[PDB]
Amino acid sequence: GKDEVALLAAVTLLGVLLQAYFSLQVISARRAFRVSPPLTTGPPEFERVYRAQVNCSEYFPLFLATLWVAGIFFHEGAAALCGLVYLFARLRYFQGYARSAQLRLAPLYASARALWLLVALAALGLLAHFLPAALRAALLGRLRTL
Amino acid sequence: GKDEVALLAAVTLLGVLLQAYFSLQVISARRAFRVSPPLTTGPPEFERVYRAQVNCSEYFPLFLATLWVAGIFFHEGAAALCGLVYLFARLRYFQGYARSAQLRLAPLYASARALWLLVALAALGLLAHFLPAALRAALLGRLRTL
Amino acid sequence: GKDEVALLAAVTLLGVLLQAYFSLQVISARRAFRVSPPLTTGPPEFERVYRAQVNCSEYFPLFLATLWVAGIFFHEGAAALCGLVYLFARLRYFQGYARSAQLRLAPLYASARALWLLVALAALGLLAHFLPAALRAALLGRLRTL
Ligand SMILES: CCCCCCCCCCCCO[C@@H]1O[C@H](CO)[C@@H](O[C@H]2O[C@H](CO)[C@@H](O)[C@H](O)[C@H]2O)[C@H](O)[C@H]1O
Ligand SMILES: CCCCCCCCCCCCO[C@@H]1O[C@H](CO)[C@@H](O[C@H]2O[C@H](CO)[C@@H](O)[C@H](O)[C@H]2O)[C@H](O)[C@H]1O
Ligand SMILES: CCCCCCCCCCCCO[C@@H]1O[C@H](CO)[C@@H](O[C@H]2O[C@H](CO)[C@@H](O)[C@H](O)[C@H]2O)[C@H](O)[C@H]1O
Ligand SMILES: O=C1CCCC2(CCN(c3cnc4ccccc4n3)CC2)N1Cc1ccccc1
Ligand SMILES: O=C1CCCC2(CCN(c3cnc4ccccc4n3)CC2)N1Cc1ccccc1
Ligand SMILES: O=C1CCCC2(CCN(c3cnc4ccccc4n3)CC2)N1Cc1ccccc1
Ligand SMILES: N[C@@H](CCC(=O)N[C@@H](CS)C(=O)NCC(=O)O)C(=O)O
Ligand SMILES: N[C@@H](CCC(=O)N[C@@H](CS)C(=O)NCC(=O)O)C(=O)O
Ligand SMILES: N[C@@H](CCC(=O)N[C@@H](CS)C(=O)NCC(=O)O)C(=O)O
Ligand SMILES: CCCCCC/C=C\CCCCCCCC(=O)O
Ligand SMILES: CCCCCC/C=C\CCCCCCCC(=O)O
Ligand SMILES: CCCCCC/C=C\CCCCCCCC(=O)O
Repeated sequence: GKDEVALLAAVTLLGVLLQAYFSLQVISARRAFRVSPPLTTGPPEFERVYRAQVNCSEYFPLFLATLWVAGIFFHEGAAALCGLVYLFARLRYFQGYARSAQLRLAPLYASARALWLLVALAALGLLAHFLPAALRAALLGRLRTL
Repeated sequence: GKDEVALLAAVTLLGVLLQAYFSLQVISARRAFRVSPPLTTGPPEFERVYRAQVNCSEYFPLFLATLWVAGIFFHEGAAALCGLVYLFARLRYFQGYARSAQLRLAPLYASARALWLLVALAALGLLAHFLPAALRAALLGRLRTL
Repeated sequence: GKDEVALLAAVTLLGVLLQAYFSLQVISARRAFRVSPPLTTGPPEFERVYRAQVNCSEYFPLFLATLWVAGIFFHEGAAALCGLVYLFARLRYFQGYARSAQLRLAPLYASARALWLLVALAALGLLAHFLPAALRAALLGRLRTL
């Protein structure tokens, strides 16, 4: 039973490791521009790397929630593949943003498409687990029991 | 077995969609006040919408964790209903905060009550799954085995 | 079956309560230095408590994801104990940071060690659930079927 969700757990763990990488880059930028904590404002190069990390952290629970709903209710393999596509787009988004605000846009749109696809698979999976039972009950004249 | 958690998954998915709506409002505010990334400070109207979104994102994993613990250990329906009450209070909090800092207070207190209730249901459910076994073992003189 | 994950759910709930405590300290600091919302910049004492809370929130979903992957795939007790060690190190990190930026360092390194250990247990558990099957299939000449 655990192996039915092992792929989702592996993709989740890869997402956690990618967040540690983003945190490591913010530590390297803090030394490079002497922006010591608790300071978050500084040169534009520091601000971009810092904002890229904040964006990736805020979206991490959204990726996690939809990966698990899609993987359990739609299909495990399809959701894990979309999750991988999302993580790789977020790595490119972070790398682009570090160079410039404009270069973050193409990988940001790619990550938005991957997250919207996970949302769509989760919705399709939830409908596949609810609509057939409702349809069966309506045809049998037992919808109120449901 | 999956349908025993389908309601929690649907409420989780609705929470993800509400976060996309909050992100869409911050994008609209960025254009309205020319506060281009990586900038997060700007006019007070921009700052309120931006802070409302940050608050909703930071609390999203807390809502998610308690919704799932309460839904699995207490009762699925009761937790999903509290989760819906929490999400609707957070939408009103965001809308109020966009108009003024004071107008965010009543829906913020409403969202705090809904989150505290989910916490209480999760605690009640965890106690319901641990205390009876401990009581049974104490009455049988087998508490050390437990 | 639920009681096989009840310890992880209890540790998760304790982490949620600790986040409410961190939020309560930021509210007390807002009154102490008249830094009214939506303002996040202010005196250094306010900024440290505020940054300590933001750091704890951003890392909360990372703690949650690894606690659950390690607890399900490695061993429940070992993961719940590491999770407790992580939460206690984060409380000390918050208390140290409130006094000074330097005093946050020792408990921050302690919390990083606890989180890296949860990551290692999750990886060990995922390998324990995948490598034996791959090894069995390679020895039987059926790896392609897998
Ligand atoms: C209350 C709501 C009312 C009911 C609303 C119903 C709306 C129905 C939406 C249209 C159906 C979607 O159409 C369906 O999409 C999925 C995913 O893209 C496809 O699925 C295929 O591609 C996806 C892409 O990732 C793979 O993960 C999946 O394993 C594969 O089988 C189906 O082959 C297609 O039939
Ligand atoms: C180590 C700890 C020591 C032991 C501590 C024990 C403390 C016990 C707390 C008091 C018991 C709570 O009392 C109990 O509350 C719940 C929820 O409000 C009620 O439950 C009712 O209302 C809730 C409200 O959402 C619904 O979700 C639920 O389906 C319904 O049955 C029970 O009808 C009531 O009996
Ligand atoms: C594709 C990857 C290729 C394969 C890579 C394989 C790498 C193997 C890593 C070395 C093995 C780790 O070694 C193993 O560590 C764990 C945890 O520290 C120990 O486990 C022990 O201590 C941990 C510490 O928390 C307890 O939670 C656990 O219950 C206890 O049994 C094992 O007694 C030890 O044998
Ligand atoms: O991943 C990203 C990153 C960039 C921002 C965003 C794309 C543009 N945004 C839009 C666009 N059209 C919308 C239509 C209806 C409702 C809201 C809408 N939001 C805001 C969210 N997403 C998609 C997303 C985010 C969170 C959860 C689910 C999906
Ligand atoms: O939802 C909200 C939004 C507004 C802030 C807050 C309400 C006031 N806060 C308080 C009040 N009394 C307390 C008593 C003991 C310990 C801490 C306390 N914290 C801080 C948390 N919550 C409740 C919450 C938050 C996170 C997890 C669980 C619940
Ligand atoms: O908990 C903390 C808090 C302090 C920052 C940090 C420790 C230093 N950081 C490092 C150090 N060496 C690295 C080697 C390879 C890849 C990245 C690396 N990151 C950045 C993450 N962690 C560990 C962590 C964070 C998120 C997920 C998992 C683990
Ligand atoms: N740099 C990473 C790692 C987090 C971290 O180690 N933060 C510590 C050390 S810089 C801290 O308390 N920082 C306070 C702050 O970020 O203001 C991140 O931003 O997520
Ligand atoms: N506006 C939403 C969506 C996130 C988003 O699209 N952010 C992009 C485009 S504005 C970004 O990298 N922003 C950098 C920043 O927020 O400083 C939010 O704040 O969560
Ligand atoms: N102080 C806690 C609790 C969150 C909270 O209650 N925030 C409200 C009341 S101060 C809010 O909308 N704040 C806006 C802001 O933080 O700028 C935290 O920072 O997480
Ligand atoms: C191909 C999709 C068509 C769905 C067919 C549904 C059939 C009848 C809908 C009537 C609902 C009102 C009857 C209520 C009585 C009851 O079902 O308990
Ligand atoms: C109605 C609640 C009352 C609970 C009754 C508990 C009974 C006895 C508690 C004594 C505990 C010490 C005995 C240890 C020996 C053992 O149980 O293994
Ligand atoms: C102790 C670890 C040693 C592992 C032994 C693995 C044995 C043989 C590896 C050869 C793989 C190529 C054969 C492909 C044919 C097939 O398995 O379907």
